[PDB]
Amino acid sequence: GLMQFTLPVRLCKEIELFHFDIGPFENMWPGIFVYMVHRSCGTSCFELEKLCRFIMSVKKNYRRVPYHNWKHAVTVAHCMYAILQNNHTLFTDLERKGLLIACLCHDLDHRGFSNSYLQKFDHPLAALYSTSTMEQHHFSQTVSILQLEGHNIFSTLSSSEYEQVLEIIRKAIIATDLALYFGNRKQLEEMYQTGSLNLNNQSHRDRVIGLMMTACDLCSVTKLWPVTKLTANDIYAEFWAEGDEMKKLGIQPIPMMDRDKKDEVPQGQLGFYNAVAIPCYTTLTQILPPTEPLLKACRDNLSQWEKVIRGEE
Ligand SMILES: O=c1ccn(-c2cccc(OC(F)(F)F)c2)nc1-c1ccnn1-c1cc(F)ccc1F
Ligand SMILES: [Mg+2]
Ligand SMILES: [Zn+2]
Repeated sequence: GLMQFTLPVRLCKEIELFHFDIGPFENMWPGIFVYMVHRSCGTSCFELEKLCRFIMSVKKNYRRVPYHNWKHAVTVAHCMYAILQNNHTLFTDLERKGLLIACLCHDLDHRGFSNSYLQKFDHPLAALYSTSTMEQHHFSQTVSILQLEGHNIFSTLSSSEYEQVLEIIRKAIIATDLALYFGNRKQLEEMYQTGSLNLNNQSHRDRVIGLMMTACDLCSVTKLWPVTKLTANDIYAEFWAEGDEMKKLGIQPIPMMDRDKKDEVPQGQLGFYNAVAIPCYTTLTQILPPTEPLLKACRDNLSQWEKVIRGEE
């Protein structure tokens, strides 16, 4: 109980900021996560020994792919940590408990391939889960780990609170399916503008949590420009590998995934910022005003990509 985890001064301060980068030292990530759970949730929410053992199994079950890896998981957990910490009073106890876990577990056992490729390859997971294929698998892996011996970090919850946290985690993980993002944000926008948005409507909270999960998931676009620009290299390494596997299946990939159309990346990013990221952090800032720094960082990077196209970098 009286073991408060502590980061060096620079991290201790910078970890509070939305644009924090967890750094290249892999063996510090688990401790960064535990620091966040304790500050966000309490040193009581989890038995340290089970938490440590859960984290390390979750790590083992992420793969050495270029983007969808252990570092992405911990990055997406930190963004949620910054949103929870900047909206102290808006979230219940279970929610704070489930969401950080859900963020750490949301891409479990990702092989670096889109749902589309799994469907076209005719992967067994595509027969097991017809929609949100990888996202149903990720949740499945989370439950499986929770059910290992000494791995049940939710042991002290009652049967009610236990089903409530697993359902929070399931909706949060399912919501990271970008195909579901667009519909969800539109309804949130319409609700917020007609003033029907009501954070006591459980159905409405579900949507707000989904949008937060998209915002956390996409948070490489909210970093300082060098991080955002270097993360893009890892993102496109996976897109181009999937483009290669599409061509092996005798299908021309969309240009995003075609490494022969590398030239088009900077314009492809503009579209994604205009169609996806900016609308995402705008609707989020409207519903949760203290998240405005993610909108501002995202606009700044949109501006940086506009400077790439114009030959100014
Ligand atoms: O930079 C990017 C360019 C394109 N897409 C993308 C992914 C999926 C469908 C898509 O098309 C559509 F616009 F219609 F959705 C575009 N995503 C990113 C991106 C930025 C940050 N995270 N990710 C990301 C999210 C992901 F979910 C997966 C991989 C990523 F790199
Ligand atoms: Mg995913
Ligand atoms: Zn992800």
